[PDB]
Amino acid sequence: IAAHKGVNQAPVPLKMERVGPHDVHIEMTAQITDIEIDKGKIYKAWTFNGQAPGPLVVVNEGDTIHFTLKNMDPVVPHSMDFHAVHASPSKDFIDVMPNKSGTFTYPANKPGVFMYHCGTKPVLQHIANGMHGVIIVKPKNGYPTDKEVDREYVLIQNEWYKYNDMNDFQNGVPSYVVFSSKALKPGDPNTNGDTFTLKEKPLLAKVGEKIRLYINNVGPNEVSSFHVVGTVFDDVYLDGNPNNHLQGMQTVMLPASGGAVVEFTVTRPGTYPIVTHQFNHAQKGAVAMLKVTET
Amino acid sequence: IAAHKGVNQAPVPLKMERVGPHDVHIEMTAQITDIEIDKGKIYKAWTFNGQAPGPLVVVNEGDTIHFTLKNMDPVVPHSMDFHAVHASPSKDFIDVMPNKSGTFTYPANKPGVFMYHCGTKPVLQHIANGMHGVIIVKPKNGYPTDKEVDREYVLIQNEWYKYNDMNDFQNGVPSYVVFSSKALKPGDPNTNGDTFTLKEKPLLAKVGEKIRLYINNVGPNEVSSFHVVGTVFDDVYLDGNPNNHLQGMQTVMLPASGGAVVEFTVTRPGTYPIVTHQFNHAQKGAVAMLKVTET
Amino acid sequence: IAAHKGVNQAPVPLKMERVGPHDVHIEMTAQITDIEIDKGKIYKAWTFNGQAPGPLVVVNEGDTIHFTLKNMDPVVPHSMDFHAVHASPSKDFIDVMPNKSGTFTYPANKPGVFMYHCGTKPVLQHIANGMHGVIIVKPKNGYPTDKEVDREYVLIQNEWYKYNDMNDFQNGVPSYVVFSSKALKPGDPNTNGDTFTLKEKPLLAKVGEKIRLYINNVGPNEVSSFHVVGTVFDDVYLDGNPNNHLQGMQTVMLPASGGAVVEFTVTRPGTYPIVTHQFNHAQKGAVAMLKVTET
Ligand SMILES: [Cu+2]
Ligand SMILES: [Cu+2]
Ligand SMILES: [Cu+2]
Ligand SMILES: [Cu+2]
Ligand SMILES: [Cu+2]
Ligand SMILES: [Cu+2]
Ligand SMILES: [Cu+2]
Ligand SMILES: [Cu+2]
Ligand SMILES: [Cu+2]
Ligand SMILES: [Cu+2]
Ligand SMILES: [Cu+2]
Ligand SMILES: [Cu+2]
Ligand SMILES: [Cu+2]
Ligand SMILES: [Cu+2]
Ligand SMILES: [Cu+2]
Ligand SMILES: [Cu+2]
Ligand SMILES: [Cu+2]
Ligand SMILES: [Cu+2]
Ligand SMILES: [Cu+2]
Ligand SMILES: [Cu+2]
Ligand SMILES: [Cu+2]
Repeated sequence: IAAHKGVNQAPVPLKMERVGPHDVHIEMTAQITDIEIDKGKIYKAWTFNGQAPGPLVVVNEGDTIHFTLKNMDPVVPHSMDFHAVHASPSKDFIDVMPNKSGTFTYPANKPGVFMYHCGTKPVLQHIANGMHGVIIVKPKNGYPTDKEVDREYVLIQNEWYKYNDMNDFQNGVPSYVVFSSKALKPGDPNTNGDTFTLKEKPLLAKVGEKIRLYINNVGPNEVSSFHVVGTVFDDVYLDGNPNNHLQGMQTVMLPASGGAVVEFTVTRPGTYPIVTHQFNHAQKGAVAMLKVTET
Repeated sequence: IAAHKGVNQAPVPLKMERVGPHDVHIEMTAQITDIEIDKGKIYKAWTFNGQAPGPLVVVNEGDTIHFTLKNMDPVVPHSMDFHAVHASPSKDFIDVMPNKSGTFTYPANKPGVFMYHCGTKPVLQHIANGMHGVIIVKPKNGYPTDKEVDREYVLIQNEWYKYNDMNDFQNGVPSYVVFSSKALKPGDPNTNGDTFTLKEKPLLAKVGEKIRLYINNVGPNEVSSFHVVGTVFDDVYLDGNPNNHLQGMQTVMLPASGGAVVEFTVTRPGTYPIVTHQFNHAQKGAVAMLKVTET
Repeated sequence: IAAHKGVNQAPVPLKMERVGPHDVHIEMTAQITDIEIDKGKIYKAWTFNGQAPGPLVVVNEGDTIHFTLKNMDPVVPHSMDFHAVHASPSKDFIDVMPNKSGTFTYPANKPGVFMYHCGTKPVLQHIANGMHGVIIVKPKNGYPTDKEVDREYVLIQNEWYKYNDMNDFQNGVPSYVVFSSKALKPGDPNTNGDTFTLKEKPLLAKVGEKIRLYINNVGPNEVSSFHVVGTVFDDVYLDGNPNNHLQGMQTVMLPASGGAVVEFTVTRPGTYPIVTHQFNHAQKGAVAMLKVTET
């Protein structure tokens, strides 16, 4: 796209604020930003806020979201679809034109780990170019295992294809498949979907801890066979809904857009890989590391 | 196939009749019928009754099916495999020769949303050419959420490949991936697997209704990441068995041949897309629409 | 690999012995062995013990495994990752050099049907070349349906690609997808992953029996839509954990590395195919047979 030649819009922080006991404002941008998805490989991503996947959103069950999208793309319209919400797609997930803003309001009444993404036709194009992310909705009554958890992180799986190539997007294998982590608390890492950052700077934990991961596979196209090497998942909640409780899974099948809360114990010091067990995808990037130490 | 050149057998209605409290007769044809799977693209499908997917069958839990297949194909043998039934495959799902009939009898003792398909070697060939469908077996004690449901529809996902090309069938990506709807009650739509009909003539519903969909992904080859835009599934029963109950799923993973009953609320007027969230497949056709109005 | 030219190491039996109430020794080899994966097609597989998938391991919940790997490969290092165990991957699943042994110790505290495989970088390469298998961990309190089961078998699904071709492994479709069976009791078959053996020598059962299958899809890359023709699964335990109980599934979705215990009734004499319902994979080999007789 001629109007994207040379464009590299600096990342803008997510803006969020509570405005009532059950109402939150969120303000994001749609923007065009160069991301290093593999060593030496820059993708001029279509993004929310200059991150791909986008910034993490966390709300409470029962919160109504008042969402603003500021479209900084000079020529392409963009939109937002939160899977967490009940909305009219043809009124509430509609396009915001270049250089304009739009505000939409809708309730998040279901707990879980939900995908969000741009909803602009062709959706495949907007997702594959980078406009995806996760919104967590915290359950009003928690999870039955909350008292057991020592540490938590968010991981997101996505694919990258040949740049803005709709033939490849529809008909080709992924060039890269990657994990990213999004911060839940100060000091947590916050990364983009790339083949290396979570290998080089592993997530951290202590020996004997029970770890919770909030996970979502945003696709666009692949399913995920989520596995942590050297452990077994003690508890799994499908889509992060507390009622969808499985125990003792070695690997969690995630559809495209599929989420879960998973919990596991790291019993020994060492480095623990985190993979999709579809090993072709792992080989093309989708391995993160968790470094477990005595401190 | 030389004997299929020029053949376009008119669709024949499904014949069904109850013959006892726990016995039903079903009579289908195997026939060769031109179907428009994409605008301008005719596929000379191998079908049951000149529909692809085939006609919907609905029986009650505990019904014995007395099934007749009349084979109208001039040269290819065909057969029937109902996933709902307990049968001897090598006695009961056997071939009926061109211009002959065969009758087979077997019980449907398990509730759910089951695939049926031709079982003639090579099965991939017969399925991919169009000989697939769904049989619903209604649970004797219903579903715990039955009283909540306002409206219901059936949707089926399938793929189409290069015409009768076994190399493509085994080794290629789908050319199209599509939804169809099959009628449960008078006035419901009844369509074939195509890229456009359920976009142009959406399914209908009223604001505030809880909708049930009976869904099956017949493949032949792909898995499905079933999602309704603008809502969350309140209840999901895997394979339509009432015991396999999940809550608050954003997306349901269906294997090839996999079924579910899913229920969700449409809270606002508008058009709600229904997709497989494997967006490559969506882009190649698998988007249906549900139009929700104040009346 | 020049040092593998002409090498065909005879299969070595698995060595296992109990050494305490909650401790077992297991001794395996890594070795290079010619396997006939399709009629006329030899693959010079990287194996455990000259079988691909590897020998079946069965332990009890709560057993600590003292595992020895003797590496008979003249030039490639190998390792072992059991999904059943809690271990430090970077201390316990490490490489054993050619012509050396290594001993590692770790607990199996979770019941189920777990994948094991070589963990040597690039893992995709080691898995795809044949270094995969299953370890069953028997639950201390059994399965609620144990008293109903008449007969049991183990089946494993895997893929084969172009020989030792990492481009194909990462980016290509499988050449073959196959089932194998591993012996649980004397007299059971014990086979390798090939396109024909379980068609030509079906598994055996008697009319009216409830059959249990312990199943795992080791990949490396594909998911599995596991189905037995002519029946419905009465009970399914995901990953073989007794808590993950589904009922009346026609087809079980398995991730790559995914396992299950499944149970079904064969009501009539005949031959019952067992497939992945991803029919492209079935066509490329993944059909086994169960022959059900009056005796
Ligand atoms: Cu309040
Ligand atoms: Cu507001
Ligand atoms: Cu966009
Ligand atoms: Cu979506
Ligand atoms: Cu792919
Ligand atoms: Cu702890
Ligand atoms: Cu664990
Ligand atoms: Cu009766
Ligand atoms: Cu009759
Ligand atoms: Cu047929
Ligand atoms: Cu079938
Ligand atoms: Cu495909
Ligand atoms: Cu209502
Ligand atoms: Cu909803
Ligand atoms: Cu003891
Ligand atoms: Cu020992
Ligand atoms: Cu190895
Ligand atoms: Cu593994
Ligand atoms: Cu493939
Ligand atoms: Cu019995
Ligand atoms: Cu059955």
